Amino acid sequence: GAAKIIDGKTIAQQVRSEVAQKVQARIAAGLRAPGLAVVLVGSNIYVASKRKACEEVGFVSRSYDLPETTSEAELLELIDTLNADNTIDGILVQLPLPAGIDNVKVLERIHPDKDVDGFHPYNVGRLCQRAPRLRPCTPRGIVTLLERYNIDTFGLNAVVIGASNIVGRPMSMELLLAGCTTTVTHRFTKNLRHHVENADLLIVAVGKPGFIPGDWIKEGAIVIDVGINRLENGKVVGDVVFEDAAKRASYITPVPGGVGPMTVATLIENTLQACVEYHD
Amino acid sequence: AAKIIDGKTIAQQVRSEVAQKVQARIAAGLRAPGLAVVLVGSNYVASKRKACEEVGFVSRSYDLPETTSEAELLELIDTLNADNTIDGILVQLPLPAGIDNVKVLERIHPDKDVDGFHPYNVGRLCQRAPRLRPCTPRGIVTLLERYNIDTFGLNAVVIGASNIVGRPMSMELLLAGCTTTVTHRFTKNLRHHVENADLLIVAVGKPGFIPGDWIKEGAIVIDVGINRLENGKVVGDVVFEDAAKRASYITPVPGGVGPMTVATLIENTLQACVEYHDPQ
Ligand SMILES: CO[C@H](CC(=O)O)[C@@H](C)C(=O)[C@H](C)/C=C(\C)[C@H]1OC(=O)[C@H](O)[C@H](O)/C=C/[C@H](C)CCC[C@@H]1C
Ligand SMILES: CO[C@H](CC(=O)O)[C@@H](C)C(=O)[C@H](C)/C=C(\C)[C@H]1OC(=O)[C@H](O)[C@H](O)/C=C/[C@H](C)CCC[C@@H]1C
Repeated sequence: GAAKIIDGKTIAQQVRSEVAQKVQARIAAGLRAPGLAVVLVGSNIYVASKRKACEEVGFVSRSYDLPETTSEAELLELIDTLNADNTIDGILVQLPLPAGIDNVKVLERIHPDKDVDGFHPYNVGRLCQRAPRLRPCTPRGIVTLLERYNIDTFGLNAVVIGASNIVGRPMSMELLLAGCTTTVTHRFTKNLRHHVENADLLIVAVGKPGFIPGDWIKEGAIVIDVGINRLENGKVVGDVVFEDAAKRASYITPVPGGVGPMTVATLIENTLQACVEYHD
Repeated sequence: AAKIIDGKTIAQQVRSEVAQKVQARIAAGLRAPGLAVVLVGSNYVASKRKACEEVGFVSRSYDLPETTSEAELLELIDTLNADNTIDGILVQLPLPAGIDNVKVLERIHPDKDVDGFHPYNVGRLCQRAPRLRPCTPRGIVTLLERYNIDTFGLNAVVIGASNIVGRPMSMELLLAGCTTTVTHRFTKNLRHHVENADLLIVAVGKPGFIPGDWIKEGAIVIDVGINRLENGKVVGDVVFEDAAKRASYITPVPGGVGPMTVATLIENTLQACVEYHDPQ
């Protein structure tokens, strides 16, 4: 078999172009460009690479560089200022933060209307309750892929491998919203293979190179590989053995060039959504 | 033959434990927990209030005319949010047609949302960091705990994906280490899922929806249905006699999950008081 590619790099480019078109239309109408604020505390690519994508679509981005000595109170005051700044549509806080600072308290201080990452508990809870606002970036990008390839999700037996807050858990609530039967597996799952073998739609998010063998994949399955595993040679591979899974799957995301670009594109979509729906 | 999960008895023990904790607060000179219930118009309230009096809580009922505007209602929630003697706020639905349900319910501070359905609280549970939790799913977890049922590694299947039960139930189960499948109206071949379920939670509101002979031998069956029949009886979503020939444990109806829903509301109100409002 020869599974079709889910070309996330191309889809992400189409999404960014659509956003750029809407931004250019706002400017022509006399409206401001969407604005993104990134908060960096102390010091420790992805942020750089993201700003390039924001430049492409016509966003304005601003980056705060705070010293390591910054207190939790100062940081919370900054989020208050950005929350109140009408030119800011999205706030991103890069982790890790200095020790002694409560990560949760800082991230939850972001107003959910500017949480373009989609991981404020209010936004997660809204998605769970079938009334989404700003959505978790990576699971929403995956649903966008299925839509752009015209994959009917209703009644698909979907299996999510990994139950992380960043992917697995919100992924199951997106998939339920899309009408899939959803199974979430994790380290306590016994007979992982049995679940995988019955999956019409497999979302793999364990962060282990080549963890899922092609042998396990249902014939005709749709395979979404969220893994981005840095090998020592500097290159990146997914959680799925591409060459073996492509013998059985109907569609498969490569790595690189699959979910990664869609995570960035969804962050960009969320920022335009925050701008157009919540602040203008 | 299946053993009974006697939720009526468990609920009474949970209530007795709350009541004795309140006794100890009084002996130490601390205030009793307080619950406010807001009703707008006319249309289970008496039974929940009943249960609050049994455990020595303060209770407060606001009975407002159908002429109440949205602005007045929001002002009341603000007042209750700021009242240090109130640990829980319940707003009864439905509200008059002219009033925005969502804005009113989301105005409740999450640490007084003892029903557990503010999106912030649902989102916190989704993120493995629960605060006040939805009452029916949390009551079901308590049932499994009190019967010493080890949940880690169990293949759990939820029948129904309602906001009030099925969806939050999957996040409670994931937190309890279950491999969790959520099925719903678009699920293909329910029998295949039910036959593999070590733990089956049925919450569709349809008497007899799951035939008893689908139940896996030795499964734990949790019946959340409360269906009033033509002959005056109250029945669950599972035919008890048929399921009881195969299950190791089964909740009856009535007397199973229903009492635990009320007891968990009580437990949540004590929790809000002890942990979030008047800690020691
Ligand atoms: C374009 O995708 C590249 C691959 C590929 O091409 O397939 C890809 C390599 C890339 O450079 C981009 C910019 C980056 C991302 C997708 C990273 O996610 C984040 O940055 C998220 O916004 C978030 O900030 C971070 C989450 C994790 C805790 C750690 C980072 C996860 C992930 C790699
Ligand atoms: C003691 O349980 C009785 C059964 C039995 O004994 O087995 C049981 C009959 C009983 O009287 C109690 C007071 C009531 C509940 C459990 C009701 O749920 C709610 O009120 C929850 O607070 C919440 O408000 C739910 C609302 C639903 C949309 C409709 C109500 C569903 C449900 C019956």
